[PDB]
Amino acid sequence: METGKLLMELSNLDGPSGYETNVVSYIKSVIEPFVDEAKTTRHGSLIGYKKGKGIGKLAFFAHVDEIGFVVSKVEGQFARLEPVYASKVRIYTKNGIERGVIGMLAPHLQDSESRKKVPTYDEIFVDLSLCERGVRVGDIAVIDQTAFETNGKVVGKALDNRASCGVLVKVLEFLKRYDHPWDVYVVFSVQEETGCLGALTGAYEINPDAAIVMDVTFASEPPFSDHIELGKGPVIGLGPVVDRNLVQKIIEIAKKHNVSLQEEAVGGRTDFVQLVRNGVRTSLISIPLKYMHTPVEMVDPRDVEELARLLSLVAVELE
Repeated sequence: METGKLLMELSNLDGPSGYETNVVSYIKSVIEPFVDEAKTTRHGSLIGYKKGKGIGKLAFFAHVDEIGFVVSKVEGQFARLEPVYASKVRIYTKNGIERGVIGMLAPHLQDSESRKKVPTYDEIFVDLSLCERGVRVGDIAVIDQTAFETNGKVVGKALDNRASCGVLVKVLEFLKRYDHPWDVYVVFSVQEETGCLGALTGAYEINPDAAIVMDVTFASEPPFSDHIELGKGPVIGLGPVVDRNLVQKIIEIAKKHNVSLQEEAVGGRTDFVQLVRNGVRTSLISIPLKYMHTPVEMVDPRDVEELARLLSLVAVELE
């Protein structure tokens, strides 16, 4: 489908850490027509496999979860939430989804006694007198946000991981046009995996020859000057963990195919621990995102598509 629509659908799905099944079920269905096979790990990660001519194995990785909260305590009319920023939340209960606003009290004229029962400033809570029916200890909540498009951008929750999922879905779609030499493994990792290599090996016992890890970025950390912009392209990480020679080969492919790129000295929000230990040459590439960690993260769908175009070209021309 259109990249903007794919991103809105990925953003709207709920897959808080530990409960990413529905998001994986959606990705499994959209990538099906573009892979030779797709396997799930025991933790719930999904690996799409697209056979090439067998010259080597290239692995692309992306996280899939989003923030969530669990009801840890129900005292009086206030339910306390603990993480597994946020204002509107939707909570999965035995009766369906209940919607509420973190820290909002139901209309009440407080007095010195009622004031004592109101949760302390730091606690995350919802006022149960505002719900339709119960909420119980153990119920899970996620941010209640409907994605939207504004001026060519997509705004919605969880794009810090879902935009990368969108890039990998588009790479598989684009690879259908080529007789690419590399065998490609696309990995959508859930929270409970040990690392990027552990997710991949939960499905295929292989050692990739090259790996590209997806991430998102925007602000630079001191001492660098902020310069990333939405729409100016995917951001090449140039930190000490990346294989700079593999990175230069990717840059040369982008140059030949007119893929506009941006760069950052380090990058990365580690996922590279296993890869480095196993000698996998790795590259970090990020999608520019604004309003990081809020319900209204914003990405440019063109950066997403251009990254997927570049990654499909890497599978065709690398080495």
